[PDB]
Amino acid sequence: ATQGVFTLPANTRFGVTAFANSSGTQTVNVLVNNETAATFSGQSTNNAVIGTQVLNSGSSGKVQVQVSVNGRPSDLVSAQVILTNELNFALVGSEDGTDNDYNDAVVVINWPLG
Ligand SMILES: [Ca+2]
Ligand SMILES: [Ca+2]
Repeated sequence: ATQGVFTLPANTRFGVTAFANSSGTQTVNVLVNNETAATFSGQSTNNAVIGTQVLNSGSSGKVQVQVSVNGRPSDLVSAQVILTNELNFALVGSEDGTDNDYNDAVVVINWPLG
């Protein structure tokens, strides 16, 4: 199934934050309505934040996270979670190799803000 694609209420601000846990250098792209809106890169074996930014959902609400390592697309897993019917997390893990820890780049989207 498709992973890394989330529908947010339209014209709503949201945060996105990426962490790295791999020997390979991670690159994360964020597409809002199929247009590249943020990109992070870095390397960490220690969960370092390689990027963070507030974005807007736009008219579509379609947010999609992508991850690649030196050009090779990582395999994604994702889910959305809602707490107390109000607080939203969209979560993404990714695997760039063979050990299937799926934490190579870890991305977290959250909303509402403010
Ligand atoms: Ca891995
Ligand atoms: Ca890892």
